[PDB]
Amino acid sequence: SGSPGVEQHTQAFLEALEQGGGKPLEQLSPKDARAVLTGAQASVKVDLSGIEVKERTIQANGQSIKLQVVRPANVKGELPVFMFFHGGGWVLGDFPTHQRLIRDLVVGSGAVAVYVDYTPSPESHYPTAINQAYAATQWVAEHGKEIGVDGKRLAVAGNAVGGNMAAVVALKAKEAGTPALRFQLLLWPVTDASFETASYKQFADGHFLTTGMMKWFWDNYTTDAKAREQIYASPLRASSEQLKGLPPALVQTAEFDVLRDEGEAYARKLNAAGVTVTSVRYNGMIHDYGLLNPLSQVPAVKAAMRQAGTELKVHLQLE
Amino acid sequence: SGSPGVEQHTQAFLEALEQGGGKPLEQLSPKDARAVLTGAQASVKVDLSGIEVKERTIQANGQSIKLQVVRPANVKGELPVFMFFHGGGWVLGDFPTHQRLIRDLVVGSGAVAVYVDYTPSPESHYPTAINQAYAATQWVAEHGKEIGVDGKRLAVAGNAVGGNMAAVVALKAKEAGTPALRFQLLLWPVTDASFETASYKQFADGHFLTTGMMKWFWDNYTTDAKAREQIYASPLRASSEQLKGLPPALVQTAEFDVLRDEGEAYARKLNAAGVTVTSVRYNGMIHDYGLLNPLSQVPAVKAAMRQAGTELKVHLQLE
Ligand SMILES: CC(=O)O[C@H](C(=O)O)c1ccccc1Cl
Ligand SMILES: CC(=O)O[C@H](C(=O)O)c1ccccc1Cl
Repeated sequence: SGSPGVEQHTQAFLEALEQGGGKPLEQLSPKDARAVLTGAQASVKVDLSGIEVKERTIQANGQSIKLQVVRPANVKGELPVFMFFHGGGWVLGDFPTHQRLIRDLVVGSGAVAVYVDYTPSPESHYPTAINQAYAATQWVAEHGKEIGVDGKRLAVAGNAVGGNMAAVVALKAKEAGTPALRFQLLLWPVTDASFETASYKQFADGHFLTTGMMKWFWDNYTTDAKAREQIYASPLRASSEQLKGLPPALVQTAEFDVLRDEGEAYARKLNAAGVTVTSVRYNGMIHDYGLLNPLSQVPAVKAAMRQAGTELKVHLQLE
Repeated sequence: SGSPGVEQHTQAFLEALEQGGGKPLEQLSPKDARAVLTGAQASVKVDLSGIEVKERTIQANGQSIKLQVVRPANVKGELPVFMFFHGGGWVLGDFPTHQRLIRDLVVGSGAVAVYVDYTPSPESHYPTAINQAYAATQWVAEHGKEIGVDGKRLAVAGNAVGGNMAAVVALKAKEAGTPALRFQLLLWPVTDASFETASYKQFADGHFLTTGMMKWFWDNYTTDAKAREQIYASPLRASSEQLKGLPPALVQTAEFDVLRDEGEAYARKLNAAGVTVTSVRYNGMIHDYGLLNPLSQVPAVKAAMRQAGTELKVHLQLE
């Protein structure tokens, strides 16, 4: 349960987890694992005011894809938009678990969020989810008026594997020459299918997200080692040339996160490629500080969320 | 803005509405009218904790029908269930606007809610919505295991026209001989397409729900006068014999509601037919006190909601 330097409320949260333990998450069935995140997010009162949510199914990727469009309440007009990709190791997560996080970004930015309901793992494996995610991003750019947004002012955002997804959709958009993205918001992202960074070693345990979880997560995503080496799986492996021309990025990392180092390394690589990057480490924080509803009123977390919303606003303004 | 006897917070709410007025709701387009309720429900922080929500589409009424299944968080097993039908004059309403109300009943009862996404008016007219509502009720009884409920322990619930819907689904279930319903929860229900009760005269104006709204609501539902005279439209017109054998009812009405009298009259008719009825008038309250999120922390409203949840629990227990 925690290290020295962990923010006090976070550290109380970690101690409570260890008290009355439970099996490691990765010993559970996907169904049961999913129930854990659902339960935890439901366990606490949180503010969801100021938004309006409507479902929309689209036809893209030769497929039906469900969207949750989340819009600032009582605002008329074609608003700018950001795609939102949820985290959860590809096994876990959905819209309701992530709804508070999304609410915060939407109300903070004044922009519309389009949550993409991508297929989980291991129901599907790489690269189904990211193809869905890219397809939906293309759809919003081209048909955004159908959901009251300006598809020409378009960002991608997400936490954890969702941050992986956002980084990869921006790579697929570069690669494909479309659509134009204003911004990429990478919240404590997964960027590499390797497990040997200093932060992976330091925080393997006792900080909610564990090394054991991460490896189980990737295994459910794909066991194909050649898949894992592709930049659309591990974007940290991309070269300068491949990174060149990517949209401006805000990268937030957590001090006590196994993903910390690979997140800050990717920010470094983007920078070396001439991409505009702001890389900020939130000290005292664990993985998913901005996601976990019990931590949603922690002052540091509120400050991170005000930043993430503001920086979205900044990049989504009229030309 | 209000009468003497209106509860203080409610009366403050009414004064704020009149200040910086706006057109009557019934001068708006359905789309715009819908936006008003959506905006108002989003305008305030409310507690949505303790539930888990999942969407499920079914095939019934020769149709695809969307359900939102709302379940007490972290409870394993086949739970009892109540259908939930939202209000909004058939023109307005949906799941998110009603989600807090539903959350309260779910967490209070320990039972699962099945919200039925029936087709609005005037997109559709009577009796499309109630046929959907009945169909979905039959579906849950027969296939409830598919969504983790015991369909044999099944109630209907709703507010306003949703209360109309619940009363009518119980009549359609009687009529059809199926399914078995444990209970009917009628929250300030619409029961008659007439507009001459004392409460309609007394509170025509200045208490949020107006006579002008109610008549516009019914017109959008159906202008067919012979439809309006059917017991599946105006269940107050039903006879003792038709009412005989209906499930136990809790009816809550609001003192300052145009629907008050027809709601308490229907309770009376049920009683005269030998049906078990509890009829309770919440004094100081306007129409939809239990729905409107700005009123959700008013002590009287909390007491009404604790009652509605408890009485659901009472009727949904194992034999
Ligand atoms: C043009 C705008 O997007 O404003 C941003 C900002 O103010 O940080 C920005 C983004 C990329 C490069 C420079 C700057 Cl200044
Ligand atoms: C059997 C049960 O549903 O308990 C109810 C209650 O306690 O009010 C009830 C319902 C109908 C008739 C009598 C009673 Cl007692």
